[PDB]
Amino acid sequence: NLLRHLKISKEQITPVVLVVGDPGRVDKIKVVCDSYVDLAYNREYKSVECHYKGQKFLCVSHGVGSAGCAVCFEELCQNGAKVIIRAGSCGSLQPDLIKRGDICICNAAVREDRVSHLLIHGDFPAVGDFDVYDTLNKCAQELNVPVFNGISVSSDMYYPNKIIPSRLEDYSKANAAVVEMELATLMVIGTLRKVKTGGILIVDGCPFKWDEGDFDNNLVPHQLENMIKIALGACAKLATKYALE
Amino acid sequence: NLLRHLKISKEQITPVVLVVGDPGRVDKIKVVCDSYVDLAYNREYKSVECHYKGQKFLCVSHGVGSAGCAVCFEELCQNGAKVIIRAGSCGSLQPDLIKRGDICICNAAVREDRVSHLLIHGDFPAVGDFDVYDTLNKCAQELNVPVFNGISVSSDMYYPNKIIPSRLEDYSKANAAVVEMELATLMVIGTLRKVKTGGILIVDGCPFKWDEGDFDNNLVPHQLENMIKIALGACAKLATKYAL
Amino acid sequence: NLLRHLKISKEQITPVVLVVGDPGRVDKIKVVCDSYVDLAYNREYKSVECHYKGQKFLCVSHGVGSAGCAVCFEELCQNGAKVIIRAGSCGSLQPDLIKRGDICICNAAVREDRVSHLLIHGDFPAVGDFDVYDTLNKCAQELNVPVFNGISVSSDMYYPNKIIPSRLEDYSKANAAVVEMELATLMVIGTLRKVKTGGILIVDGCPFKWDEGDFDNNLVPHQLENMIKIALGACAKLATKYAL
Amino acid sequence: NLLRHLKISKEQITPVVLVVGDPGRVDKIKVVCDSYVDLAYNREYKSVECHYKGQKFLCVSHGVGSAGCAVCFEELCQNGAKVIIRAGSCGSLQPDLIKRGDICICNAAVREDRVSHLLIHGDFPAVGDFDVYDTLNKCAQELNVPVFNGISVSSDMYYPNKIIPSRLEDYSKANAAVVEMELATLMVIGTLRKVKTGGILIVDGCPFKWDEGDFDNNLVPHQLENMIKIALGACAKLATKYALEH
Amino acid sequence: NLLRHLKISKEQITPVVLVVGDPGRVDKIKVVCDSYVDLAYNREYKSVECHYKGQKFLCVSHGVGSAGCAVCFEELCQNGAKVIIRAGSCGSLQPDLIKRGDICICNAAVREDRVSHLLIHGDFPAVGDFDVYDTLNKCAQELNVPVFNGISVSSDMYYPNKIIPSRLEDYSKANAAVVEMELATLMVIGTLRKVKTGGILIVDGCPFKWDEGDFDNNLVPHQLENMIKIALGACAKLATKYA
Amino acid sequence: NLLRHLKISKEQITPVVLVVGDPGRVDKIKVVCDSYVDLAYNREYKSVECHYKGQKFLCVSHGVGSAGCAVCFEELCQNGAKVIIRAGSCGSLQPDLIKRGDICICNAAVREDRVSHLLIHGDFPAVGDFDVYDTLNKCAQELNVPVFNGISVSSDMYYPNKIIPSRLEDYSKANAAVVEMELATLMVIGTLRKVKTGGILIVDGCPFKWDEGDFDNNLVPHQLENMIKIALGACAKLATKYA
Ligand code: HPA
Ligand code: HPA
Ligand code: HPA
Ligand code: HPA
Ligand code: HPA
Ligand code: HPA
Ligand SMILES: OC[C@H]1OC[C@H](O)[C@@H]1O
Ligand SMILES: OC[C@H]1OC[C@H](O)[C@@H]1O
Ligand SMILES: OC[C@H]1OC[C@H](O)[C@@H]1O
Ligand SMILES: OC[C@H]1OC[C@H](O)[C@@H]1O
Ligand SMILES: OC[C@H]1OC[C@H](O)[C@@H]1O
Ligand SMILES: OC[C@H]1OC[C@H](O)[C@@H]1O
Ligand code: NA
Ligand code: NA
Ligand code: NA
Ligand code: NA
Ligand code: NA
Repeated sequence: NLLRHLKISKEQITPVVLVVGDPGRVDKIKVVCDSYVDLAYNREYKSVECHYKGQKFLCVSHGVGSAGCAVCFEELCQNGAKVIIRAGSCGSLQPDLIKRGDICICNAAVREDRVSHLLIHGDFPAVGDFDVYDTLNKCAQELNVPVFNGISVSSDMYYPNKIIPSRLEDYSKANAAVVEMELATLMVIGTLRKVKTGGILIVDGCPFKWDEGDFDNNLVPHQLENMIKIALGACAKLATKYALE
Repeated sequence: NLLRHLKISKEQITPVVLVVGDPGRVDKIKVVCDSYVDLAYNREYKSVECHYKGQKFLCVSHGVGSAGCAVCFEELCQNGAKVIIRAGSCGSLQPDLIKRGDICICNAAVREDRVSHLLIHGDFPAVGDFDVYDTLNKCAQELNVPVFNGISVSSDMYYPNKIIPSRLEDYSKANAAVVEMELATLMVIGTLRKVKTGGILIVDGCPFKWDEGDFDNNLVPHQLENMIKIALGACAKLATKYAL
Repeated sequence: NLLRHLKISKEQITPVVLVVGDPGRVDKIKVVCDSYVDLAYNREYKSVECHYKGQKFLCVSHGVGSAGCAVCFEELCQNGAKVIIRAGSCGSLQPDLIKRGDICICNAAVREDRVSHLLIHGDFPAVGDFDVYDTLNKCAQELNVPVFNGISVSSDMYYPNKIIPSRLEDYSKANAAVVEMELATLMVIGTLRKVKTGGILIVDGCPFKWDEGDFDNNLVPHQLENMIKIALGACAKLATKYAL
Repeated sequence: NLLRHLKISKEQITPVVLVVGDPGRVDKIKVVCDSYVDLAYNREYKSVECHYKGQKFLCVSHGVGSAGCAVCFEELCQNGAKVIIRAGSCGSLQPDLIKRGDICICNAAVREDRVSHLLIHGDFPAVGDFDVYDTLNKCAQELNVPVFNGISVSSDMYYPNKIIPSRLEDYSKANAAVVEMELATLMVIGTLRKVKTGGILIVDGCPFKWDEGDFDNNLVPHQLENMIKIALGACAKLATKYALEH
Repeated sequence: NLLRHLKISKEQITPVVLVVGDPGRVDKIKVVCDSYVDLAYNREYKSVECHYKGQKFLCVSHGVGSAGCAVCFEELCQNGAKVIIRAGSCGSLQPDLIKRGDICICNAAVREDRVSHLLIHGDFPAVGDFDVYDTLNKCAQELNVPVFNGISVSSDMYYPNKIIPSRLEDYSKANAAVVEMELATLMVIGTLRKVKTGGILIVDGCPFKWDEGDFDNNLVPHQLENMIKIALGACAKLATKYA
Repeated sequence: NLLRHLKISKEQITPVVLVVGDPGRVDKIKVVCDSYVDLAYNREYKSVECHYKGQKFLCVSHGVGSAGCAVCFEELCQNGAKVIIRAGSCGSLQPDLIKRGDICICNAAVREDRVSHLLIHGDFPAVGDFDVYDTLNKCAQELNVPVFNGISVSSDMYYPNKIIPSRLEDYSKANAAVVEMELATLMVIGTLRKVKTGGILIVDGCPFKWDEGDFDNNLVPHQLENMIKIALGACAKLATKYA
């Protein structure tokens, strides 16, 4: 009957799903929609059916971190999701360019997790569906919201120690735009499961300058509003695209 | 100023913390206590002050999976936690011996995560603290609750695919007792940060037999009760041992 | 001072470059163009300035294999190249769907090389530029040439042995579309060097069926013609997009 | 047939076994016992039956290094040993706290070998039996011998070069107490073969300070005596527990 | 009928083969032989039958880089080659000792490729055949050409970046003599296929000093002539030693 | 003062050293010599000064296994050894060809240890000195003792479990000849410390057929004698060169 961790049935899963880390953000999103229906809330996983621009799609929280989000993503992908967009927060790895409150839309990720490696060899790319990427970009443009594009570092380590150096500076040099914790895992599971994925992120600080105070847990309100509008617009567009085809 | 994810202050961190994966379990635990004070609930991290046998210790949810729980464990360990017990659920890797509803107290874990390896070389052991392990066993004995002891596989993969073999059969052959998702990460962070750690776990099925229906999300009620009484008793003892 | 292997000057590098494995193919491609100027031919590296649709871009061969093509790509990327499209041949990993003579436009690749790992950690993705991918797709559509899209396995091993199993079946299960030898190396070097990359590939057989005679390195004529038309259209278009 | 390297029979293997690296230490241990029976001495592997406090248990040398000790431990574990305590020497990784002559009882180890990795994936822990650990600690207490506790780094490299940096400072930062060469291997083999293991070690120097002469393989004699008494007492105690239960 | 990349038949393969990176070099070697017969040229793989001192052996180019040369080497080893000598160019990893133009004959190599690892575990050595090494050395002394001997680093990376350190300095400290791109791949494939291998290399610069001019794409002409004389003489001796 | 583990002084170390695993073999060897002087016996490390064919060289035991032998080898290489030959026992990886009692002379090895990896990256070859190899082979030929040549797998695992597959069958398919536990470690330390190394090994069984009784660690006496004569002759011949 009910999925094991989402506690919703196969029949409640829609072709398009918006995922977010923070079950709090699901509440912020659902009020922006035309209407919504709360489906379930188990553990970190809160599921709401959204109605927006004539379309029906779930918004589901995935929790912090790749192993816990993989549980969510597998239950979605194995039970009928066709398109999953992650809308999340991130740190800037290009502090001269990308600042707090800026928005980045990402087409690929660094697999600095474990779960993707337990599913497929490390040489395999974490890459999004490029039409989902294009839809996110197009929606930002339609909405007159400037955005960055680039690779996300998805790292399982949020707090580094002083023993093993963090790879973040290496990846900055390699031109990764941003760092968060879940996108690579989504992308790999999606590819493996024939599910189209993408990622849009809001910057909350720069991990190179956390000792300087370059962090705020409270996201820039109008920029957060803009990201949700872009993410919802893209989900509705991909839902109408899916429904036609 | 509050911890970034826990959203409690450093002053609110007690020497002993009981951690669980499911925020819903915090409510089940806190009502077993003599009294409790709700502190915060942010993301999947719910924090309550428990009072039990005259002692005071936090109960905090850490969510599913090693990277998410590491955020919780670092915030506790960097801000004054001295002892942390994980009370969680697990699958049996020894189905002939360890059955649904049984309880395992674990002394060490397999580091099938990523974050511990981002903190220290993979050769380093995920090992719990002796006194914690011993207190858990002694409490089970006093409560007359049979338990197993053994190594946990802490794996970031809950749902395997058909491409890369799961290592679970290998580790069963190596005499690992159970599997869950967080314990190795706790142990390694605790060793690195000089925090004493331990784990007690309730069996909810067997991953080798999920296709036969050997799984139930609803934990055997009396055994969950016993596990909680053991964990709370050990937390209270360790809180007085710490004073001492 | 000439580039060490290409034997052309920095001054001769154009923003857009079309790369191919076979120096013989550079000569097939140039005659399709409006006009051309031969620049150099050293080792496997043949360089020709192409004129097409009022645009100017190099076509340069890179030889067989990741280490040799990296020398080519580094010399291009460090001396003024801004967009590099690889037009190559490949095997199908999905023989029921993708057949000899079909064309695949690839957005990402498996890094089964060494040189990319000597440049950046394994976890980093081999991923192409969206604009380049989109332009290649749009030109195929404008020419009414059907194409597949997907991930290529870029493997340094063409001939497997009987000791260490090939990962090709694993990657087929993982939904990789095709296999060749250079594309992951191109994509990683491009990302590190801020150069936009992409790949278009023609199927010459299926490695799973070589023992059945499912192979022919005489590429299907009208299909090779189609792929060259799309690649040249995309280069010309991207040359003007760069100018803007 | 005799065991290939120990050259004793399966029938001579006792439930409890004390192992040491140095065959010479088997000579210092045995004369401490009530009585002993010299069994065999083949290659670096010297085996004696010890009789101490009413109990009977082998003492066996395992040689220097993880691959050589694995041969010994496999022959013991595959032929009836149920408890193996290693009593060894080690270097300090915490020179401000742990000094030459001090004794450390360890309950897990860093797997800086190869043979354990040829037997099980690297993520698997090298961990001791915590009853064995507790018995060693309790014996140290009864004898009024202060001890340290913590993780040993078990490294196959004794003499580092200037090319690949040693991981020893890393592991010092990670709170590993001491370094030696065999304990991880014993622990992993014991876990795989259902044999309870533990480790007690005497400090002979600090590897960070070898260039300053912080080393002497002449072990502090009164502390070596103490370590032997703790190890023998723990073996005898575990032997009785074994016999009562079995 | 024809090998996929070399486009020669099995019947055209001689027991001894000289391999070189550059197809241009096959043309330069062949004209130096007593006579020759061009066989094939496809992609970067050019195949010519050489006749020298009464013996015959192919000279075949393998291209730049391990994956490209493995295609060539597999085709030779699986179709009847019995002895393969690589003659090539290299950088010095010992610049106080081994200079531009110097000649190094190598008995083993560092496996800094991927293809050898896709064939056999990384712990397996890249090692050449003794007789081949000894024959090379003996021809060198015969012709009174000083040579060095040691290990080559065969690295898939010619141009390092500033993110992941090159291991070349480590391998210099480890006493590797020189660096090039193909020899370890030849050695491993040879061992796996029961084919006897070896390497002779001429130094064209030092990768530690490229940023100060220690490089020249013109190989010292007379030292190069000497290297090739050594290589051809050895191929002839081995074609008889094999015989 | 004394070497930590060998318990001899640097002054006692000769240019050429013969190493064996078993201290009992040192006692066996020394009595074949013209004369000897017992120097030290500490732990597994027994040191004797041998006098054979007018030459002087140590014979020292290194114990079982790579980590223990590395301690012996570093002490030798860091205090004056120039040439080290290992004379050991091994299992056959090619049981149709190489049988109990056969002798193999080896010139490279699989690095299935840890200590070599803690000293240099895994891609680096474990390779013997080719002059030492040649000296061993020539000594065998002139004593009319047939020998095999090839790669040894040096594996830290003697007793495999049923969880992780042994790589031995893979290495047999890769044409490795025999398996033992120390040679790769010797070769790597020697290359790093500029010491010339080599290995001669007598087969005591086949690990693929241990469950059929294909083992006896009583080495074939006449064959052990032959190996010792070969190793001793090579040590002397190499010792005349030091100067
Ligand atoms: O800076 C960060 N690092 C990792 N994850 C994040 N999510 C928001 N900011 C960050
Ligand atoms: O079977 C399991 N596997 C991983 N985590 C778990 N938590 C409860 N059961 C399990
Ligand atoms: O099948 C193939 N495998 C690898 N490279 C290729 N290039 C064309 N076809 C192939
Ligand atoms: O300092 C040491 N290092 C490694 N092993 C040891 N055994 C005793 N001391 C040491
Ligand atoms: O310096 C070099 N590095 C790599 N390959 C080479 N081939 C000639 N010189 C070199
Ligand atoms: O069969 C063997 N395996 C490993 N080491 C050995 N030493 C002698 N025989 C063997
Ligand atoms: O605060 C950490 C969280 O924000 C972004 C990141 O991906 C993680 O879930
Ligand atoms: O259902 C999975 C959860 O239960 C136990 C495991 O550790 C994880 O948090
Ligand atoms: O035949 C192998 C060649 O064709 C395509 C492949 O990428 C390589 O260059
Ligand atoms: O000298 C080093 C030896 O002593 C302790 C170490 O474990 C090794 O056996
Ligand atoms: O310059 C690069 C080429 O020369 C030697 C090297 O092996 C490569 O093939
Ligand atoms: O019996 C094992 C011993 O013999 C040869 C091997 O290398 C080891 O020292
Ligand atoms: Na989580
Ligand atoms: Na050419
Ligand atoms: Na090439
Ligand atoms: Na891109
Ligand atoms: Na030993």
